[PDB]
Amino acid sequence: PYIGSKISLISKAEIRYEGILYTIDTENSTVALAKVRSFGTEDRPTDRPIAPRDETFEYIIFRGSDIKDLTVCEPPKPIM
Repeated sequence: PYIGSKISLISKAEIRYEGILYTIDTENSTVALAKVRSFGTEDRPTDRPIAPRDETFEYIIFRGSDIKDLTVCEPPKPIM
């Protein structure tokens, strides 16, 4: 559970990924992802409810201009 803003980003190859957004460089439109992974139940339907203990290995920064689609689920700041 928790961590960051859950979004789905589609890269230039029209490939979708779900993760938690960490930072976005508005100048180059570059998206900084960290711990991109699905969120909710492991290989088990939570036989033991999982707490936020997760580490970042799959993280990646995208060129931004190479994004096909940015769909967000939760807006951190409604007022910018």
